[PDB]
Amino acid sequence: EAFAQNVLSKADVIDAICIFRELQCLTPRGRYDIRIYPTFLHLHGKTFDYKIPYTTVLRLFLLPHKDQRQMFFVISLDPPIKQGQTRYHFLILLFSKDEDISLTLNMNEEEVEKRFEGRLTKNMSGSLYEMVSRVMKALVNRKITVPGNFQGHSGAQCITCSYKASSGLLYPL
DNA sequence: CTGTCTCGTGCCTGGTGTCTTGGGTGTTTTCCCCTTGGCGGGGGTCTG
Repeated sequence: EAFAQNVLSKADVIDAICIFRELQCLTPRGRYDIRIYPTFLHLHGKTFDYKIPYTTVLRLFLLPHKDQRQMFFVISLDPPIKQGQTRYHFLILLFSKDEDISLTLNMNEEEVEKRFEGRLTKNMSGSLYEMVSRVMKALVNRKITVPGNFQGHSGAQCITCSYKASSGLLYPL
């Protein structure tokens, strides 16, 4: 804080709409902060960084976990973000239902009303996954797909099955 | 009084996950190759 104050005392600072710090990502793997912009999102990592325009997004999927304790937030990309010799077709995020948050936008009330048409507010609070879903919806306009009318025998909304030498969850959307 | 189990941080390190690479192996992709696509004079032969 002292260094920041010393910097501000000499600089003339004039941005991101909202910044989520450290969100459990599964594809790619690791903790990544997410900065929101009017036309894209900056996925900042401890080493690698990516920038996904909203024009590249195709679908947003919000799925529950088999144990009913976690939430999967999937973003379908196009073109896929590239990293050396690998291309990711989906951005997967993992959240916990008991992981709340309180966010405040970097905009004013009237500007938010004009931009998001009242879909968002200057200050919000609620579950982390709910907040991310609401923000991404208000940004992309695409509706977030949710599980259908399927309910497995174990009461879960998916089936545990293998695929390409790897276990995982299959959701009938 | 009292101290042992528990919650809640710091700290760090070592253990998880996955790019990246190499080998095995089936499959397309071109080029090459093989199969294919007017007039007359006679003669004899058959039928009645």
